[PDB]
Amino acid sequence: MLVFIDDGSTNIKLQWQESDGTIKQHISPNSFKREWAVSFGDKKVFNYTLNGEQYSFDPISPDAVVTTNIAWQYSDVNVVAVHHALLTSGLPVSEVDIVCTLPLTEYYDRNNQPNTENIERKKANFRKKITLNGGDTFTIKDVKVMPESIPAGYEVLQELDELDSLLIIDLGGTTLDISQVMGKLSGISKIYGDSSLGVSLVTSAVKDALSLARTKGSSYLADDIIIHRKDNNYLKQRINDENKISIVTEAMNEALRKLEQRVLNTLNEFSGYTHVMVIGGGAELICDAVKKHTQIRDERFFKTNNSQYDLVNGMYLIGN
Amino acid sequence: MLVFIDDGSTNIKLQWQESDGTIKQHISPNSFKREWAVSFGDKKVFNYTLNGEQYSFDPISPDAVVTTNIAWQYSDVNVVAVHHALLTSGLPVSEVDIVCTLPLTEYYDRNNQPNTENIERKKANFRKKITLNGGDTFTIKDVKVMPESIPAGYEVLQELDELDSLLIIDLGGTTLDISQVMGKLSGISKIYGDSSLGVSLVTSAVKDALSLARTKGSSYLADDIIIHRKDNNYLKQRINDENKISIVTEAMNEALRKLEQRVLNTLNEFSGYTHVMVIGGGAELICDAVKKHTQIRDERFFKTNNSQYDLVNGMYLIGN
Amino acid sequence: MLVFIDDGSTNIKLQWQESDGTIKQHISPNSFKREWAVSFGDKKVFNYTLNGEQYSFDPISPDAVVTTNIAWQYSDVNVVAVHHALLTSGLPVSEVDIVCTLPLTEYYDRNNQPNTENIERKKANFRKKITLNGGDTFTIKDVKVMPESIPAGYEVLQELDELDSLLIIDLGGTTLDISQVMGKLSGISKIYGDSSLGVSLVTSAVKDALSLARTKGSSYLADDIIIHRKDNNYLKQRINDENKISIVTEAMNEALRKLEQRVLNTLNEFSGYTHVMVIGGGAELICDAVKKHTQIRDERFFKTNNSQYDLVNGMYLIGN
Ligand SMILES: Nc1ncnc2c1ncn2[C@@H]1O[C@H](COP(=O)(O)OP(=O)(O)NP(=O)(O)O)[C@@H](O)[C@H]1O
Ligand SMILES: Nc1ncnc2c1ncn2[C@@H]1O[C@H](COP(=O)(O)OP(=O)(O)NP(=O)(O)O)[C@@H](O)[C@H]1O
Ligand SMILES: Nc1ncnc2c1ncn2[C@@H]1O[C@H](COP(=O)(O)OP(=O)(O)NP(=O)(O)O)[C@@H](O)[C@H]1O
Ligand SMILES: [Mg+2]
Ligand SMILES: [Mg+2]
Ligand SMILES: [Mg+2]
Repeated sequence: MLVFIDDGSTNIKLQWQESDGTIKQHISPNSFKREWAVSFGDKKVFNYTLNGEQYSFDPISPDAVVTTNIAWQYSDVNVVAVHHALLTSGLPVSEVDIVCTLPLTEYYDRNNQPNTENIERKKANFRKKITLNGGDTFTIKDVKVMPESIPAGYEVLQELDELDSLLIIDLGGTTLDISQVMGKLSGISKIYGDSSLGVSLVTSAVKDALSLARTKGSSYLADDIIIHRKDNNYLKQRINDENKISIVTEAMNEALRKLEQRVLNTLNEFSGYTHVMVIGGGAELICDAVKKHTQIRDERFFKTNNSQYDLVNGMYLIGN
Repeated sequence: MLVFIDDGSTNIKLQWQESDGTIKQHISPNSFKREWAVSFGDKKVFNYTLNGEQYSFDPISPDAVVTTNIAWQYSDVNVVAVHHALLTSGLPVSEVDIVCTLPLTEYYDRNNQPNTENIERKKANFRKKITLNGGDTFTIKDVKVMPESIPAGYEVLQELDELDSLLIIDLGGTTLDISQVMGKLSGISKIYGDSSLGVSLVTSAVKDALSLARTKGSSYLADDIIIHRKDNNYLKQRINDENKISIVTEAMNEALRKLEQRVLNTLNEFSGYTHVMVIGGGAELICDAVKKHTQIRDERFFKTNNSQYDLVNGMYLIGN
Repeated sequence: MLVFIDDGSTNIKLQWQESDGTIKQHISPNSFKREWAVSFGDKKVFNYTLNGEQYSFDPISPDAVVTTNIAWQYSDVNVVAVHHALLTSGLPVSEVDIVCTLPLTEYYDRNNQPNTENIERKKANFRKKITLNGGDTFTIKDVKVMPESIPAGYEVLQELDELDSLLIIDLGGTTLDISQVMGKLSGISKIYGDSSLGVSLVTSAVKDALSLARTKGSSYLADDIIIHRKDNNYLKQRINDENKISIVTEAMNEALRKLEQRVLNTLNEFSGYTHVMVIGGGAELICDAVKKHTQIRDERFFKTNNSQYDLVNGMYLIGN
């Protein structure tokens, strides 16, 4: 079994092919607290131990570990998150080989050549031993690494002359990863990583607002509100203090404007790209402003209906 | 192995003969940035170090080194460019002897005798030591120099009486090299070099227009647009701002007219030539206006289908 | 009040005259993070808001905004930086008229005539409204623009015949600005701007080394190490990992050699200058190599003891 694991700070995305050749996808939010959870009734809890420390998957706790940083790539929580994603995917527990991911600036030196040091640090992290309480964990056999952003442009780069270049803008929870890549993947003009520019800018602001509105929860719940920002009834069902909905929506709106302006300023630093692609969960939030800011003709702008999965799908199309 | 290397500012042209006596040609655009490039996927990158400075072949970057000047003949970038051309030719890495080129006014004193000082400066440049990242470079053994322009007239000069004289007009990226040479190469009436009159006049203008049209790229991409100027669909695929194609084409057209007028005025300064030849990548742009301006009878006008290679082919026919 | 503001990417330099006619100078490093700072004890913090975004002056944070680019000339951060310089100058908050600066290639078209479009874009940037937290900002009334490099040669150009020409080499954090100007400022032979050739080449390399040496800081701290490169005790007090001082000094030394070679190659493109001047913070790093490379006689080489202020002083001597 070979499983493609785009292991992002916010969500693990999995893609893999079944025995009968059908392709499956699974997403798994990285919300874990440093304590075992308690099972009541029909609730199956996932309690893990790694290096003498206990964790549980907990989607609602305000004490869920905040994972919005570079260190997380090689962290213990990462290993828990990836095992948990495997254990909730529907695949039978087993040995597996995996292809995981690194941020551009971790995967590449300033010359756009692999940073074998960091690439190996990544592979070694998945050697850490982990226990699931009252159950068996998958065993992680062979580990290979790919860069983030770039693999998502695979299909599009195929029908692109080697003179054209595609700007792939990957906005995740922690990091803005930008790459400019020549047609047929014949070259890489430029990479760029900003690990202080993520949707967490918004997540963090929404989380604080929710707490003020007496809806104290995890980063995940805050993201859940960002995802449903356009649904006033959803907002009204989730947010406890009915009198403070505008505090959440406006806090969200201001951080979104900040997100936008910061992202657009970053684009000003690229030039000569003929095509523009926007991928990641953040794509939904910035795609209009990007298309507009780049004056790229409609046909040269690329945005899928499942932006969060663009990367892991590309990893699959390439490496499976 | 003896390789003929017309090492121009814009493109290295190579010609050499295989073991089984077949003649090969290779061209290699001189687009390099002072930074290593990043390999993603199946992209083989060429990262070099010369005198503690790093370079990569980069065809698209707007920061590619602009090489349109005389200094480049003896520069470090030249050495990188020549090694890169060798490494992309398909010849197995090795020792080689090479015959390279100098512009007329560098190769010759005012008396049309070799400028041994400059000729030696040229040979010594190729002694500079260079490293390819994760690979071996060719070793450059014996270096001999020839002048530009003149060698291209070799075949034609053969069937020409010693009384006739051939005007060889070499228009490159940086330099207009003109020579008037007597039949059987029995003499040189006159040389002329203008290093401020090149196709870069047009390249530069196209590059600026492309940037305004949000297609920020290298001089090479700009040349690529000049090469495909007659192909409206190519223009439409490459130029991002569909609303500003005329800005590129008109900027190109005006600089072309300037190129023409400047070249024609230069011709007025030669006299008594019985035959006219036009060589170089620039030949395509000026040949009609030349033929017309010189009132030379059709049979005495010389223009090949591969004008960019006329010189290196002549170097080969002469010295191989 | 009329204040001269050479607003560079790295440092704002201010010069202005007091009521009693005495001339004052102030420098202000452009180190700002996109977050308000926290005041503890006797620390006065400067927290600003511009267009719904928050900033603070922060000299040490590794997350200080990196401002080494052309866009910064018309950016929001620029406006914050200039207001902050005013607020730390010692001038009482007020209305002021200011004379600011543009890089040569922004201030001038290819013909060496004002680029009124860019010049107006510059003036309009300072119309952006900004708030200081718990305090009043200066109001910026009338704005006029001058080019960089040139104004610094004012005094020297005065005692220079109109036949002599002065090469003014302005090396800043982002840009190498070179101008060749005829005596009595009677003409401008040539301008040149390279916004990829700045001391940031070195700053960036020192910053990375400092991080490896567990002294993670801002670009400003890195510059602070470059300024004190000759002081081994300063280096030892600032750099935390005592075992890795050579990594910083050697990384600095290699980038300096790169800086030098790149600057010298640029000079090869000017000719006919009778006098050479070197200004800017970068002057300290390149002046020896310049003087040597240009073979200019000692008396015709110009270098002040306060190279960083040459330009703003010249703006003052001219326009006050
Ligand atoms: N449909 C949606 N609409 C709006 N926002 C969304 C949507 N789906 C996900 N997001 C946001 O996008 C973020 C997750 O993006 P994702 O691309 O999965 O990050 P990641 O890859 O896990 N993190 P990183 O390590 O930075 O790449 C969350 O913070 C969500 O708030
Ligand atoms: N088929 C073509 N049609 C029109 N222009 C062309 C064509 N091929 C090349 N060119 C132009 O010709 C230039 C390259 O000419 P080339 O003769 O290879 O220069 P070079 O020898 O490298 N430079 P120099 O050092 O001045 O001799 C480029 O700037 C192209 O824009
Ligand atoms: N005494 C010194 N010795 C060596 N380097 C210095 C010294 N003072 C300043 N510098 C360097 O010079 C740079 C600042 O130069 P400065 O001329 O103030 O740039 P700027 O005008 O703000 N930027 P630009 O927009 O490119 O003109 C810093 O990066 C410092 O590292
Ligand atoms: Mg991601
Ligand atoms: Mg040539
Ligand atoms: Mg400056």
